[PDB]
Amino acid sequence: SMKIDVVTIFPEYLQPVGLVDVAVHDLRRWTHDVSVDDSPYGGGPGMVMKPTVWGDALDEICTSETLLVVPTPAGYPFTQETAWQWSTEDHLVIACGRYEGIDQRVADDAATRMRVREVSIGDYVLNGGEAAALVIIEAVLRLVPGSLLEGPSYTRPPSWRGMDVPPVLLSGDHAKIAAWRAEQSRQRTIERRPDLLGFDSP
Amino acid sequence: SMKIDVVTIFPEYLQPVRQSLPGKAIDAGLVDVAVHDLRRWTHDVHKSVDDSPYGGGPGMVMKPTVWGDALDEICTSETLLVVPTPAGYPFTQETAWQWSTEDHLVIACGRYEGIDQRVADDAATRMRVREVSIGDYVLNGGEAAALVIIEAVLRLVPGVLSLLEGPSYTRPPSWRGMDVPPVLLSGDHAKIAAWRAEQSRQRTIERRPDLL
Ligand SMILES: CC(C)N1CCN(Cc2ccc(Cn3ccc4ccc(-c5n[nH]c(N)c5C#N)cc43)cc2)CC1
Ligand SMILES: CC(C)N1CCN(Cc2ccc(Cn3ccc4ccc(-c5n[nH]c(N)c5C#N)cc43)cc2)CC1
Repeated sequence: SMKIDVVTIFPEYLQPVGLVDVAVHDLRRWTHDVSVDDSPYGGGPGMVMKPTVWGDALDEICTSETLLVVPTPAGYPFTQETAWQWSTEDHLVIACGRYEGIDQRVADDAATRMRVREVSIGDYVLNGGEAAALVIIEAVLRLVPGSLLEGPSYTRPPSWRGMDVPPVLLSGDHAKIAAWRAEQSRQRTIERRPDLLGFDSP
Repeated sequence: SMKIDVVTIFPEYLQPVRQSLPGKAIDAGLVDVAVHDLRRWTHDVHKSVDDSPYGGGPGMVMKPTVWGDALDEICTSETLLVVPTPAGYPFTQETAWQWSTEDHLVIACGRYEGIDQRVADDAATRMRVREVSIGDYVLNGGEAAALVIIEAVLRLVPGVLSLLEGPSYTRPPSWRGMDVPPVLLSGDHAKIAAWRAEQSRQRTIERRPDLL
């Protein structure tokens, strides 16, 4: 059983969402002035989300048992191992940042009370944490109770536009099929992800 | 000026993209994102998009005939066809930069075990095709990957949307017993830059030693 709370200033973005429930919260619900961001101390372009409103939101939503997940391009990598680890958690809270990110003290303060994980879903830049939250939720939820790249897959018809399904796949020879699929997998891995086999990246 | 077509059996999943597009960019004709239900191209009354895998095994494979028709209609020779797949080449910021100058992206979202390989192979004989993965985790299908790709690419298109960055701070200067690092308030901007560089170095070593 898992509860996931997502906190964001763009709740509309999270709409692509019995053993698990997901709730989306508008961060602005915790403001009292009639501004969630300001210029960074030390200078630089763009804006930083103030810790104040985040603190109030997380105070209400989180407990000491919560795993606080904070997407950030500067995070530890989020991988399938991470997804397995998080799949048995009772409560994930995903704090989605915007602008140039969230004041570091939010994560620091939270860590005095609960476990906090700053993670990145990949080596590219997004405009905010929301798309990352969707990826994280999908990867985690498909593992909730109740190495090499996959090779190519085929289905009917056996000939299409003059392109044949590899004849071994029609042979019914399980061992030959297993061996061919292993070869395709190791072949694809060397070409596309040599790092997975401990080789230099292109 | 970019057109993105997305093909998926879950068009409602692509709602956030439409949500994040500024009216100014659309009205300026800088971007157009269209989402297409793959079932529009099915052949049968049951609107079938999947079938059992040759060679056996669990799961299902998306049908080449349906996908072939969809891509035939939507793609041209100038299209960059993007196919998310857990077996893809890595999608990185370099990829996003390259794709940000394209006239036409088509993103083919798979489900189940993926798409019959002949779809991409056939397409590759008359347009540029890119099978890519957005990270080392497993999703249910290509839609969440498409959301990530679209955002990373479009934010590099003017006015449409190394080391790790260290921590950032803003007001108030003191909060829950934690002061902003005094160096940031020092007015010594060479020192501030050096402090930020060291923070970046330390964070990269701790979180991403692979980048070093
Ligand atoms: C890699 C560094 C060297 N460069 C790049 C980052 N630059 C700063 C910068 C630029 C934009 C944003 C937008 N933003 C706001 C909140 C937020 C949360 C997650 C993500 C996010 N992006 N990519 C991922 N894999 C993410 C995850 N998970 C992005 C977010 C935040 C921060 C600085 C330079
Ligand atoms: C990774 C393999 C070694 N093992 C794992 C589990 N099985 C493979 C398997 C499992 C689920 C799916 C679901 N699926 C259908 C279409 C599709 C497109 C993209 C993605 C996707 N997942 N992760 C990414 N970074 C992606 C991207 N981009 C996933 C997709 C497709 C394939 C078998 C083996």
